[PDB]
Amino acid sequence: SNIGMILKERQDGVLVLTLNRPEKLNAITGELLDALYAALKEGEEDREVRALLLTGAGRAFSAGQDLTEFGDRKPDYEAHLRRYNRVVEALSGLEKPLVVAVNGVAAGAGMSLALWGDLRLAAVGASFTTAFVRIGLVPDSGLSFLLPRLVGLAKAQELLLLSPRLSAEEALALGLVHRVVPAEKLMEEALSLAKELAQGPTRAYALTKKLLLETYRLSLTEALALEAVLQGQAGQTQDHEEGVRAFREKRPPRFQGR
Amino acid sequence: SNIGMILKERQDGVLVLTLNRPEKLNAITGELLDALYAALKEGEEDREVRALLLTGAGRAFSAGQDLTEFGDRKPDYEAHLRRYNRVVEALSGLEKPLVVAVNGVAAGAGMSLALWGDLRLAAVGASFTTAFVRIGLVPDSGLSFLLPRLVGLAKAQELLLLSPRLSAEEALALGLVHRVVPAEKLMEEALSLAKELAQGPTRAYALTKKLLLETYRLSLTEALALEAVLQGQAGQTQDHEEGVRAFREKRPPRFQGR
Amino acid sequence: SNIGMILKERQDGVLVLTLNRPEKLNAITGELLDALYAALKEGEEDREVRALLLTGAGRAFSAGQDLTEFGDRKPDYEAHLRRYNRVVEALSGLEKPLVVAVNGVAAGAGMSLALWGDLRLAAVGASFTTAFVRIGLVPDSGLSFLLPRLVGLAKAQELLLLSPRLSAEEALALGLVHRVVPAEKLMEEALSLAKELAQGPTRAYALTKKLLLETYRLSLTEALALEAVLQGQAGQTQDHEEGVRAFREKRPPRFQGR
Repeated sequence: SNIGMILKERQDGVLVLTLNRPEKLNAITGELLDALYAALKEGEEDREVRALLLTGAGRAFSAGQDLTEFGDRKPDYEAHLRRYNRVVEALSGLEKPLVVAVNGVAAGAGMSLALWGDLRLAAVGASFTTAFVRIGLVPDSGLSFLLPRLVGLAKAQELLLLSPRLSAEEALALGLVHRVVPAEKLMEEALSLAKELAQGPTRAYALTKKLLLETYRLSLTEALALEAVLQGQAGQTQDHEEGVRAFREKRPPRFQGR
Repeated sequence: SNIGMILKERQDGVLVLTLNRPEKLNAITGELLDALYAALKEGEEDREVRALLLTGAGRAFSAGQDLTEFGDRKPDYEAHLRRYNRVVEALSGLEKPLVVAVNGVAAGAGMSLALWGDLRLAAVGASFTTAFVRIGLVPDSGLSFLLPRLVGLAKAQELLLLSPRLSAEEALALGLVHRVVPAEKLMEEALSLAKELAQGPTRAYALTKKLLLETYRLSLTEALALEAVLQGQAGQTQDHEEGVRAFREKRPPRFQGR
Repeated sequence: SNIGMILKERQDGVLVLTLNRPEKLNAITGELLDALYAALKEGEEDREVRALLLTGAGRAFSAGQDLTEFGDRKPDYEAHLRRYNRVVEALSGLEKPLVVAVNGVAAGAGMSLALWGDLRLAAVGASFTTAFVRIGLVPDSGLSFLLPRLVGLAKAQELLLLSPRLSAEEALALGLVHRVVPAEKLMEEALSLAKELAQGPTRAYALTKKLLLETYRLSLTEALALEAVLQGQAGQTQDHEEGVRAFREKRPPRFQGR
C-alpha cells in the first residue's frame, strides 16, 4: 500500500504513475484524486520529467468511483464533482505528453481517466465499460466531452446508453486506444513510447494539446487566431531552432523541451 | 388512414409511433409535423411510457418533404422551418429514450428524422439519401447538425454534396444505424430493444442525452460544470439509490424512471 | 515557371489551379499564398467558373512551408499567420465547390491546404504527414480545426503528436481523402468529378459548406435557425425551381448556379 494510492517512479525522462488500490480494483476516491492531482502537478513542475505514463496495479486499470465514499445520506454529486473536477482540468491541460497503459478493466470514471491519455495502449484482456448508466448516473469526469470526440456521436450513444463491455480489440477499432499489446509486454511498450515522447519537443506537444482541446467549440476564424498565437510561441522555442537545423542537415533533432 | 398521419399504440412501457402516409412514402407536411409533435408531447407526459419507437408504414420510412405543400408562389423556407423547427427541438430534448426502426427509404427530412433516434435499426433493403442537393437545397431539420457528428466531416461532405443512396449495410458501417436486421424481424427487434430501454433508468437516459446534445460546443470547463449539475440531479433519483443497492447485491436493478 | 507559382487554366466550368514550384516540392511562401488567394478570388468572381480543382506540379502536392522564407532572426509566426490566414479563410468560405487532387507528398501546411478540398482524391503513391511536430511546431493553416473533424480526435492525436507518414490507402481509410486512383488517372478522375460539380446547384453547394463549417460550435437551436435562414436563400434560387420541376418529371435537373 502507499498513502494516497498513487505510486510514483521516474525512469529517465518519464514519471510513471500507478493507481494503487488493487484490492478494490483501483476504485476512485477523493483521497486518491487529491494524490493524483499532486503527482500530476509534481511531474509538470519537475524539469527532469518530459513525459508521464499512467497505469493501474493489479488486475484493473480502475473500476471507477468507490460507492462506499458516500454515506447513506442523499448524495450531493454536484458538490463532489465541483470539488474534484480540478483533477480532470489538470489532466486536460498537462503541459507534457501523457501515455496511458490500460492493464485491465476501465469502468465509469476509470474509463474517463484512461481516455485522457494523449496516446493510449491496452493489454489483451483489458476492457472498457462506461458503467454509469447501470447505477442510474450520467457520464462524468469528462467522459461526456471525450467520448463523442474520440469515437463519434453514434458510438458514444450506444456505449453510454447501453453500457456494453468492450474488449481491447473493440476499443482499438473505435479509437478508445491506439495500440493493443500482450499483457506481459504492455508496460515495456508503453514505457518505450513514453521515453520516445520524453525526447520530443515538449512545448510543441503541450501547445498542440491546447489546440485539440478547444478545436470543436471554435469558429474557423477563432481557431486560425489561436493557431497564430501558439505557433508564435512554438517558433520562439530553442527546440524549433534545433528542429530547423536538424531538417536542413537531414539528421535526428535533439530536443530539450524548451 | 388516420387524421394527422401519426399512428400511436402503447405496448407495455413503449409508445410506438408510425408515420402513416404510405401512398406518398410518408412524405412530410406541416400537418404531419404538428401530429408528430403532439404524439411526442403525449408520450413524454404519459407516466406509463418509458420509451418511444418511431417507424414508417408501407415501403418507406419517409421520402422527406412533400413538395406539393407549397404553392407555385416563391417559397419562404425560412418562415416554414422557423415554424416547424420546434418538432426537431422536441425530438432533440425528449426526456425518454427513442428507438428508430428504418423500414425503407429515408430521404431528405425523412433521413433527418430517422437520425434523431438515440438507437437506430434498419431493415435489410432500407436506404438513406440526403437528397436536398438534388433539388438545389441545403440540409435542414437538423441534418447539418447531426450528420457530421454521426459520421464525421469527411463522410458528411460526400453524403451531402453528392447525395449517394446508401444501403442499410453502408449506413451501419458509417454509424447512421446501430444494427441491420431482416425486414420481417425489424419491428420485433426494435420493439424488444425499446422494451429493454423502457425498464432502464429513464432519468439517466434523459440527462445523458442532454450532455451529448451540448458536448461539441462546450469548453472542457463548461462540460465539467454541466456534468456536475446533471450528475447532482441523477444522484437524487430513486433509481440511483436502487442502482447502488443492485450493484452491491450483484443482481439486476429494478428501475422506475424517477 | 510562372510568376506567383499558381498555374491557372479553365476547362469548361472548372478553374484548375496547380501549385508550381516543383523544384522545391511546391513549398509554401507568402508570395505563393498571395497568388493562391488571387486565383481563388478570380475563380469565385468568374461567372464562367462553377467549380475549382487544386493540384500540385511535379512529384509533390506540397511539402509545406519553405523554411528559407524566414531570416536567421527570431521568427514571428504570429504575425506571419495573422497576415496569411486570410488564404485559409478564402478556402473555407469559397462559394463554389473545390476538388483537391493529391498527386504526391502533402506535408505540414501542404497537408492543411489539401484537406480544405470539399472532395479529395489521392494518387496511389501520394502521402500525408502532419510534419509540424518534427520541427517543434504546432499544426497551423487550419489543420488543428480540420483534422479532428475529418478523422476524429483519437486519430488526430496520433497523427499530430507522432507525425507518421500515411499512404494514400491509409488516408482513404481515415477520411483524409474520398478516393484513391492510379497516378496516371488522378487528373482525369479529379477533372471528371469537378466537371460534374460544375453542372450542379452551385448555391446549394456554397450554403451547405457554410453549415458544415459552423456545425460543431453551434447549439442545436442555433443550427436550426441557420438552416432556416440558408434554406430560405436556397429556396429563392432559380436552381431550386428547376430542381423541383426535374424531380416531378423524373429527369435530370439543368442547374445554372443561381
